[PDB]
Amino acid sequence: SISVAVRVRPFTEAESNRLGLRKIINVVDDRMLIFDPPETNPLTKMQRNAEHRFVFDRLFDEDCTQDQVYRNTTQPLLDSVLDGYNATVFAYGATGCGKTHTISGTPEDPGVIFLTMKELYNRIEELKDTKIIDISLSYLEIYNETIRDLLNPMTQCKNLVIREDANNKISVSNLSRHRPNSVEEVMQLILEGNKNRTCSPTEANATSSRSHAVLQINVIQKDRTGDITEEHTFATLSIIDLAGSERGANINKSLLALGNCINALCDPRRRNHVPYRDSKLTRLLKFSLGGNCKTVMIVCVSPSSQHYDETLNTLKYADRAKEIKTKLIRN
Ligand SMILES: Nc1ncnc2c1ncn2[C@@H]1O[C@H](COP(=O)(O)OP(=O)(O)O)[C@@H](O)[C@H]1O
Ligand SMILES: [Mg+2]
Repeated sequence: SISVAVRVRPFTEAESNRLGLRKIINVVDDRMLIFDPPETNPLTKMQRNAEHRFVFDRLFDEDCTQDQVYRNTTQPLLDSVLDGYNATVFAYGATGCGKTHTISGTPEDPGVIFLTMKELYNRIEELKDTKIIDISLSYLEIYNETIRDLLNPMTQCKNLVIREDANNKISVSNLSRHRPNSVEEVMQLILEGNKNRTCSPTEANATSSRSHAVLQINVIQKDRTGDITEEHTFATLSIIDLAGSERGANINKSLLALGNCINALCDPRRRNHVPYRDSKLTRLLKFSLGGNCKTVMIVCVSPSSQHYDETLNTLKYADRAKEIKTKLIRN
């Protein structure tokens, strides 16, 4: 049960000033776009006579708002999370296409993490009469199959081990957890943590395109009007700003393994043989992908014709997150 959305980042000012470029995607409606689309002036098309069609669960064009992306991706998940089920939201795509803008955003235009925390704080506050709710978050990096605490950068990578604990809960040893008293501090914590991500080998103040950033929100709740019990619910909402998708084995082991696991989940014959074990990222999300965990991937693409190749790749990647139409072969 994997949901795929596409978000086309807007042009920059120079990009729009060179329109030599041309818009390589036409967002027809809320569910279908056209890649490499035909030429929109009837006369000009007639002169040219002298494309790929894509349907996804939800489309966001250059001018969509952060609130529009949030309400149509992760807000519908919150109920699951408060009912005790895990939920997961990815930002996939090539570097420069708006992954970090969508997940983290800016203090002026906050992204999915921020708005998720805002709505969750409100929800906690409304159901305070009947529920005891503990809300906490952590924010880690997977780079070159090494785990770093983006909110406690002084803990040694070897001390951050993925543990499958009791029940069916994946955890990370010695990973710090934080209870921001407010939304302002949620954003502060996002920004500091992003500042802690691995630098690009090239220039500076440049997060490496190979950095996975995994935010995790742990929601635990318990009945307040019953008697003293051990019944609780405990769910994890994972919001991931993935490494860049553009073209040692451990550099992009996690990205490739996420791809392979999505393949397996979309194929009914191998959906029970998902290779979560093949990387840090997929191991961390062993109980945070399959049908059980509501999973939505936000594919982020560039409208610029300059990015034809990568964008097409990305779209085709999104296109193969669709369930395979198998046949019930007999004998
Ligand atoms: N929807 C958007 N609206 C305005 N600016 C955007 C949008 N998406 C991306 N940007 C800008 O484009 C640049 C690249 O975005 P970023 O999120 O860093 O891409 P990625 O994280 O995929 O490398 C950033 O400076 C960001 O501010
Ligand atoms: Mg980024």
